[PDB]
Amino acid sequence: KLPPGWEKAMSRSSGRVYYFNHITNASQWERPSGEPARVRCSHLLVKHSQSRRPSSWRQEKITRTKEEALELINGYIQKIKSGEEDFESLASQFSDCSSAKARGDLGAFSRGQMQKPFEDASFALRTGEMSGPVFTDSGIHIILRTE
Ligand SMILES: Oc1ccnc(C(F)(F)F)n1
Ligand SMILES: Oc1ccnc(C(F)(F)F)n1
Repeated sequence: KLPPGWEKAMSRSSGRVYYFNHITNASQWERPSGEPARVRCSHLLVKHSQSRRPSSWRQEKITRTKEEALELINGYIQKIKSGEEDFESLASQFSDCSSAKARGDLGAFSRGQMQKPFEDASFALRTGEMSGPVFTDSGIHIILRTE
């Protein structure tokens, strides 16, 4: 019926059907369209107090809760989707990864190198598509597949 990992859902506030991907945590209104050795992705990372290394170039001691980190991620997703902000802009300013200085770009990679929830989301995204919140031991990610 639908590309890898998609299911039909119903909006609780509008009653209109939408589509949800349980691998990328993406959601959209329109019916989804539809694997390579490698993909290229950028990401925006928000760390929290239970991240493996609760430290980043932005903060020596990262104290925010996981719930607070998810709220920030959700807010960034809203502004990217509204066009109020660009993914690259928010990654450069607010990502708790070193890759912030490269607008979030991680380069190209194969399966085997990344943490599994990050890797599955990266490979299930289509070129150009953005993930919803993706959870790993590092933190919560927004992932943008660029190639
Ligand atoms: O692969 C590498 C090596 C060093 N730095 C980066 C990044 F993310 F900052 F651009 N990527
Ligand atoms: O192994 C590691 C270390 C840091 N970040 C990641 C990932 F995939 F979540 F981006 N994996």
